Amino acid sequence: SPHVFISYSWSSEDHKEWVLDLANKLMKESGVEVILDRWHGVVGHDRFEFMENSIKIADKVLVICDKDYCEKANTRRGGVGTETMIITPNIYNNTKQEKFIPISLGEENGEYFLPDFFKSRFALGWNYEDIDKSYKELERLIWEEPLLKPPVRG
Repeated sequence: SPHVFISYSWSSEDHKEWVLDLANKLMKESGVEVILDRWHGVVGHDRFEFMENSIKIADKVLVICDKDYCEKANTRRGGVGTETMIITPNIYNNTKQEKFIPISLGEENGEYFLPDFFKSRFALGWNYEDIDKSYKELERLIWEEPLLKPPVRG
């Protein structure tokens, strides 16, 4: 089954719970395996290593783009360290684009919360007023295999 890593920031307790609820839902309803830091008991200073490794082994990587994740992804106040849990330009660049499914939680200035360095400007814009529709589309994107195109009819 698809193995799905969830990259997110611990912005607040409510946000952690939303991500946890999503992880559970995906495994319960969508038949995928989810790689989640809390289920692995990841130590703070192993977060970068967990992130790097999990992206490598995942089929799909959900990037939970709330304002916090985006602003930290854009700024990098520390200069990237062992505790870093937010995707970096270097990690993004070295990963096939097709792995990432950015989910924008809200928007600003008429645009999705997406880190500056994400090359495609696409994201699943989460619709809090139609969760079923948003979740259905997330599920579709997870099971899609864009690396695979049917060949030419001869």
